[PDB]
Amino acid sequence: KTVVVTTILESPYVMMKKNHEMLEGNERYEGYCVDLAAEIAKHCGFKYKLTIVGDGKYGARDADTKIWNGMVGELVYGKADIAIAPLTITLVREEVIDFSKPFMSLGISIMIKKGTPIESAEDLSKQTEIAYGTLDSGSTKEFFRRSKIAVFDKMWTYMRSAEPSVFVRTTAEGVARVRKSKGKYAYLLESTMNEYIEQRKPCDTMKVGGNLDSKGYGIATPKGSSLGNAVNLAVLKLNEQGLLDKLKNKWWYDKGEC
Ligand SMILES: N[C@@H](CCC(=O)O)C(=O)O
Ligand SMILES: [Zn+2]
Ligand SMILES: [Zn+2]
Repeated sequence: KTVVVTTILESPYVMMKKNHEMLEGNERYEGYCVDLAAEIAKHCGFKYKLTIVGDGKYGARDADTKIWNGMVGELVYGKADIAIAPLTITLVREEVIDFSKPFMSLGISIMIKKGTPIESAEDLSKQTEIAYGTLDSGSTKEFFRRSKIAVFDKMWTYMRSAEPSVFVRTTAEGVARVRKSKGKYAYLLESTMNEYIEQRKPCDTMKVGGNLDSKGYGIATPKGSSLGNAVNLAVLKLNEQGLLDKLKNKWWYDKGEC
């Protein structure tokens, strides 16, 4: 009866409260998705339990075993009843799980250390001094793996063979790499996360160029779940009322430190 929510520790969507050790259950977390989960649950009339995805991944299907990992996997195999996180709506995922209409719009973008002589994806593709990569088991990596677009095709050709690996396990790892590489590493990540980090000390990174694509994050449920319909209506109601915009301002800019 209590709905099991799978989510991921990704700032500012879900973060551990400073005093989480003295708190219980859902109260241990804070963030955009924590606030949204409470609202979705309230509007859909269900009790829930926030759980962090075991493998800390978003969701990809292994080409060899064909098994789904990450939050998608937890939904596919029945470990969670719903995923409320910055989970990108994609065709391959839509084929195995259901997604609500987008609660956030975004696109792949470029994050550089301030001062890096890069202004676009084309710029990155035409040079070799500056390395660049993406997150693992995510929609961004898949975007490049599948792109038939010349520029992105070139970029994938480079990234998949670059040594040492230009891929990272978590967004935080990618951000740290940019900050410590003296401008020799640029990170490809969704505009949402890029924009957030841009407003965080040490204020040494910035988003450059236009988004490479346009898509959205959706609340996901197991294929054919009974919660799907209500969850989708709730997302639309909250967006139409202005809550989603308020929540983004709250976690991105209201407490911006740059
Ligand atoms: N939002 C992405 C993860 C982040 C990324 O791939 O850049 C996903 O659902 O896979
Ligand atoms: Zn802790
Ligand atoms: Zn409400």
